[PDB]
Amino acid sequence: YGEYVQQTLQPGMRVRMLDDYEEISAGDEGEFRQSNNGIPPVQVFWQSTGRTYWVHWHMLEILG
Repeated sequence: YGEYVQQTLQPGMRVRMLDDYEEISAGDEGEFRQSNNGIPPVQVFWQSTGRTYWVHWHMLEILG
């Protein structure tokens, strides 16, 4: 699933957290700010923590 999102994640679209993260909730949402091609943690601005954090593609979902 991480492959699928890595391909279709547009610079400025709406993302979703499908698993509980270090400062982010499962069910929390964000925006794609920028990613790394070879490095899987994409930085996305999460509304619950109010900041851009490192999350993995397989736990990154899009419902936007």
